[PDB]
Amino acid sequence: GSMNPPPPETSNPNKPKRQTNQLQYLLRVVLKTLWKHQFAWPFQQPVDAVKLNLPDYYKIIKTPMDMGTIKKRLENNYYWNAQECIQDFNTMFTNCYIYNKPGDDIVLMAEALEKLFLQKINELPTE
Ligand SMILES: CN1CC[C@H](C(=O)NC2CCCCC2)C[C@H](Cn2cc3c(=O)n(C)cc(-c4ccn(C)n4)c3n2)C1
Repeated sequence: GSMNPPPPETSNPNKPKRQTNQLQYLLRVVLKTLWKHQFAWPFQQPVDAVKLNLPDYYKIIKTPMDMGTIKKRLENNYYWNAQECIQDFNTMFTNCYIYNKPGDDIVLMAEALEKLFLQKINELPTE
């Protein structure tokens, strides 16, 4: 079985970064709400394809993303803008929908979290 890839970076000294009120909202409200949700745990860390015995995961998913990575990127001030962070959440959900089958429990958990995510993003503050 294949090894896991290196996880997505959560810091980079050469990548410019900043604080915006929208990024602060993403950490304090959006990530907090999803992180603490009962369906969060499959998404709280990179997929461990070795432990989960999913030898095809990283053959199929070439742009992995997870909320552990997002949480660290927010905490570490990795992002320049909110759109980068929203793209990471979209990538996470999309990967789940591509890899898994439409009836699977993981897909129903992703759908519930995505509905909550889209509600909280519609409330993003100006700036
Ligand atoms: C053949 N099967 C069918 C459906 C299975 C399914 O729906 N399992 C869920 C897992 C969550 C709890 C309820 C049951 C999933 C299999 C593989 N799989 C895909 C995954 C996925 O995309 N992510 C993001 C995370 C996990 C995962 C599972 C456990 N952790 C820590 N992370 C994961 N596992 C594939």
